[PDB]
Amino acid sequence: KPLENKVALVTASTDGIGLAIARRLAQDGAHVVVSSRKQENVDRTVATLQGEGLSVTGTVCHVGKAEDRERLVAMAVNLHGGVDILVSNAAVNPFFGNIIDATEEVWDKILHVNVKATVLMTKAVVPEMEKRGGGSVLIVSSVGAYHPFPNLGPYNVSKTALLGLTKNLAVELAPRNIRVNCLAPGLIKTNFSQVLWMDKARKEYMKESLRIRRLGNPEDCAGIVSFLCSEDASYITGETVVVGGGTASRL
Amino acid sequence: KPLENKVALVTASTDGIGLAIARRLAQDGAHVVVSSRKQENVDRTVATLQGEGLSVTGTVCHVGKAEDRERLVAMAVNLHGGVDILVSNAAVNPFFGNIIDATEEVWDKILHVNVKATVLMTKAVVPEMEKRGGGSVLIVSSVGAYHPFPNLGPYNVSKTALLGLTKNLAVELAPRNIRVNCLAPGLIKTNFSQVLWMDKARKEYMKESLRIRRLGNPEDCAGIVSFLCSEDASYITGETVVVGGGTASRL
Amino acid sequence: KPLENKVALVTASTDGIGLAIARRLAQDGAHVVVSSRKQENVDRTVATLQGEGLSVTGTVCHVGKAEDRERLVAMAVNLHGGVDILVSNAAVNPFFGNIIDATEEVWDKILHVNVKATVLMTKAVVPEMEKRGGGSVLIVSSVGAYHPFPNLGPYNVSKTALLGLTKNLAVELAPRNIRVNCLAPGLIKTNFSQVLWMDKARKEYMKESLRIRRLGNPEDCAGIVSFLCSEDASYITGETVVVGGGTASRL
Amino acid sequence: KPLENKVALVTASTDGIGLAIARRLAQDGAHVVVSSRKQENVDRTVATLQGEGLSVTGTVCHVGKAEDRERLVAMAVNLHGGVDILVSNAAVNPFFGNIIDATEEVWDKILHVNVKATVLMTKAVVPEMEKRGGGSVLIVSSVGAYHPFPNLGPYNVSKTALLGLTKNLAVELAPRNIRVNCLAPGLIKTNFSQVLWMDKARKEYMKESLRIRRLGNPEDCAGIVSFLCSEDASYITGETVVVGGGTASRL
Ligand SMILES: NC(=O)c1ccc[n+]([C@@H]2O[C@H](COP(=O)([O-])OP(=O)(O)OC[C@H]3O[C@@H](n4cnc5c(N)ncnc54)[C@H](OP(=O)(O)O)[C@@H]3O)[C@@H](O)[C@H]2O)c1
Ligand SMILES: NC(=O)c1ccc[n+]([C@@H]2O[C@H](COP(=O)([O-])OP(=O)(O)OC[C@H]3O[C@@H](n4cnc5c(N)ncnc54)[C@H](OP(=O)(O)O)[C@@H]3O)[C@@H](O)[C@H]2O)c1
Ligand SMILES: NC(=O)c1ccc[n+]([C@@H]2O[C@H](COP(=O)([O-])OP(=O)(O)OC[C@H]3O[C@@H](n4cnc5c(N)ncnc54)[C@H](OP(=O)(O)O)[C@@H]3O)[C@@H](O)[C@H]2O)c1
Ligand SMILES: NC(=O)c1ccc[n+]([C@@H]2O[C@H](COP(=O)([O-])OP(=O)(O)OC[C@H]3O[C@@H](n4cnc5c(N)ncnc54)[C@H](OP(=O)(O)O)[C@@H]3O)[C@@H](O)[C@H]2O)c1
Repeated sequence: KPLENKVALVTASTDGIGLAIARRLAQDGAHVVVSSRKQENVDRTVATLQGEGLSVTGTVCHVGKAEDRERLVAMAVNLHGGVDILVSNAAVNPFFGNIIDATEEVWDKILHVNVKATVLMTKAVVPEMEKRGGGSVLIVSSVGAYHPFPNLGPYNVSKTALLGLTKNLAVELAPRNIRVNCLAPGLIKTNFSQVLWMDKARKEYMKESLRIRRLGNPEDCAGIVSFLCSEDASYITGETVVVGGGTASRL
Repeated sequence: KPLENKVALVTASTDGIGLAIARRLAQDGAHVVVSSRKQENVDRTVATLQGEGLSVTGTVCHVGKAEDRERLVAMAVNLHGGVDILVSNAAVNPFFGNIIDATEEVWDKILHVNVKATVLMTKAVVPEMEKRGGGSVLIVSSVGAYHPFPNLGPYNVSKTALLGLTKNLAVELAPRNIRVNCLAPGLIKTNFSQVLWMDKARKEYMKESLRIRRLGNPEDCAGIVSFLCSEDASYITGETVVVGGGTASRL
Repeated sequence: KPLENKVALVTASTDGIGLAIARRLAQDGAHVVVSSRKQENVDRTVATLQGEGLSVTGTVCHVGKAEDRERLVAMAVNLHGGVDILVSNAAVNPFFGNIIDATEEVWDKILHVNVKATVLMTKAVVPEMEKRGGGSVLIVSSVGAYHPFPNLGPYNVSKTALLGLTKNLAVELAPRNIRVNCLAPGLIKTNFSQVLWMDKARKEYMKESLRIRRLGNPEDCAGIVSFLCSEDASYITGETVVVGGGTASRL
Repeated sequence: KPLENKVALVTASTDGIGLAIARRLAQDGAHVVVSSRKQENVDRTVATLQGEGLSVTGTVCHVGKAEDRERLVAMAVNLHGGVDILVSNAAVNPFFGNIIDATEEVWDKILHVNVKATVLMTKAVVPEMEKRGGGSVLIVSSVGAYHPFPNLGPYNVSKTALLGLTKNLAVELAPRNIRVNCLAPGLIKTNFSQVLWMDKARKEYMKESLRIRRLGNPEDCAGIVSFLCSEDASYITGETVVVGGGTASRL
């Protein structure tokens, strides 16, 4: 079990990619603390994963709120004695249309949850990882960071920013033995992406436009994340891995 | 005169790269409106460029203020009858240290001026460009967007975000015949960059680390911006050009 | 005349992009030597350009032949006293199909003319540029280097190799004050690309698939090349500029 | 065992990164056929891995020879019934100096072993993978493809070409359900890379120069390759993963 005795936080982990990641980390031996905004979602997720015999607890954490971030870390520290792994997976996107039409308020919300919360969550775990001799951070971006989704401009820009955040954190935290990498999913079937593939007609347009044979599933993302969070990836930092089924990204 | 009869706004154009850009656009035939936060800097710059026989006026514009952005555009419309070119050059960096220590307030200032103000300035000019049958927008990022400068993390992240912003704007404004490109300077001698190349020992270390033969000067950036803002670049959009004297960037 | 008194070689310059580049360099003040494989194509091109008042002469040069390369440089040296600029534009593509079916002989032809000939042509001009205090090399690649064209695999791979060649030459020739940059055209209307945009149905499919408003013309490439070959671009080396009308390339 | 019952070929697998990959694939359940040019090296490697209880056989295969490539595939088919995985790891570099001084003979050798042999090896395995319903190909490039090593220009160019080859093969083989990915190692301690980390002066220098805390070991590359060759990576194709310990690569 590659993550035996490790303690992982996964934000936004009560559905979709975050849940698949949390499940896999726990299957690979970690103690996982799951979280999201709504208590009912946390409760259901914890119950499901505990029912699979996994070492999982959970609490509400809206990543945009400082007190919630601090309480999430405190929970891991108090139940398990520290934190080894952070998977930062939360995102918001309250906008669709031409980028130039997005309001200042839309930009503030997207930049706060998608970019600032990521770095502030990382700041919250770093001192705990230092106590453990190091750790791993994985940030969830998007292939739209490289090749933008039509009509998702502000979101896409926040995801490009995360590419840069990954690189800067990896350089700046290397002296602390903390690795920082990034997952850039393609079109993965989830509630957050659902509108893009709800109609069979829109789904088939997406597949032709993205040049993919199938849509991804949340579990298509879980293996690479578990691997990157493991000591077997000790010479991998500052790296983005695209999980996009062949859709274009970068050289 | 490749920009004869064109009207250009250059933000943050009372020193450094923005001044060199404003000078060159005007030498190339444009009517240029220069601006920055301080009236004395605007006055000095306008006097200098007028004294060189260039068609230049100026006003105060703090790009982070909606009223200032609107008034800048209105000034160009009222004097010259429209706007053809926007060069968005303003940036702030209130931070020098390890990225993990930057507070929410530091992130808010950097993201507001460096990212949000860029898009909101673009939104302010687009309707005027549409009336003219098209236009050119040039956003100033940094080679740090690709290869981060040490101690400059939050700033570097904002500059990466601008690579994304350029791409999204280029796609979305193409139907309106508005091109959007980006200049990514390397180590250029300006007041803003002084900490990096100040002392002889730090300068020699920067040249060896960056693998450059000389530091750049502001005028080294001006020609490409003028070219990109011209109709001779009509099939060039969505592009970032690095002006870095051979320092590393990307394939 | 930004290239007044400069001497330029443009390979493969009797049609298409090469011809547009040669015309523009000469319009901007350079003495240009054009060349290609067939004397008839050379004669037609020299007649046209001399008819426009331009300082152009020509010779046969198949870039894959060492003797031809040597004689081309010697011609420029004899006519004009040296060489300042090399634009390397030749390419071959004897293949249209799935990459897995191309034989060793197809690869040998493509790699020889598209890659080896480029570096060997550069080697031939370097000593002449040294005598002049420096010079400029521009290599013509393709947006297919980043996002491969369908059925053009072996060619696309050669074009990616040229990105690497540009970077390596720019680093290794900087001490000689020789800059090396690359032009990566998108879908430009030429004889070479005819099968891709020929019938109206395939043209509309290419414009949608590439996300462009129009196809490019050879002259759309000429301005950036002239600029990069000028002393106004003295702080630009190791850079690829895509001329693709907003088709996808890279951050 | 993520690769249980799978059959893998790893070229150039009797030392260094190739050996670590072969070892790990076999530890993860695969039947592996190792190979390289010299029978003594093959024998030694097979003996070592068999001694560890791994399902390994070997044969001589100079990847530049068609008959050797054909016979390697045939061996796996005759012993195991098919081929699921190809790891293409062979490389040559008979040159050290300025790229411009590399002769045609040098270029021919590098392009033949490093680029052509890779695609020809892939062609040899594709029909066998089709009989199995799909498969995985992993090409070994280098971080030098993005940021060239000094004095290794022709080699670096060949590695950049492999980034393009990976992308083109991934697109063109997707209809056959064959995934194609690439490993780009950084500074890994091996015989091949010895010149970059000779004595204590050049080792501590290149750590500061490349911005890494340690040199890599061949096993640092093995986990990602095994992962990418597994069905857990079924939504990952056309991807390059850098294993570079924080050395610069790309966004
Ligand atoms: N789906 C795709 O095609 C795809 C593609 C590219 C990128 N992504 C990225 O993948 C990540 C996960 O998205 P997903 O598609 O897997 O979403 P999903 O299935 O819709 O799940 C969203 C999860 O986020 C939680 N959440 C939302 N806002 C939160 C906040 N402020 N703080 C904490 N938790 C929050 C939700 O629970 P609560 O409602 O209880 O808060 C839920 O657990 C995001 O970074 C997204 O940008 C997804
Ligand atoms: N120098 C480098 O090595 C380097 C490298 C990469 C990128 N860049 C980029 O180049 C651009 C220009 O920087 P520089 O180095 O040329 O700077 P500089 O010489 O120090 O000049 C800064 C200019 O910006 C104005 N300014 C500052 N904040 C402003 C605001 N909020 N609104 C409007 N104007 C403002 C200043 O005038 P006031 O004080 O009157 O406002 C002044 O005209 C920036 O985007 C920077 O990030 C520079
Ligand atoms: N057209 C596009 O959409 C496009 C897109 C991406 C890249 N490009 C690149 O642009 C460059 C120019 O191509 P083009 O489309 O402009 O072609 P074009 O209009 O067909 O012109 C081809 C030119 O190359 C010459 N030529 C061919 N083989 C040669 C050789 N071995 N040695 C010397 N000259 C040779 C031809 O003259 P002779 O017959 O007399 O030899 C002719 O002058 C190439 O590098 C190409 O890969 C074009
Ligand atoms: N080490 C690094 O820092 C590093 C960095 C970037 C990339 N790489 C890449 O990693 C890969 C592995 O290199 P390495 O450093 O691990 O090498 P290594 O430890 O020196 O081993 C070289 C292996 O290749 C075999 N070989 C050489 N030429 C061959 C040929 N023509 N056909 C078949 N086998 C051949 C050798 O055995 P025989 O003598 O018996 O043929 C030996 O097994 C290469 O693609 C290399 O470019 C390594």
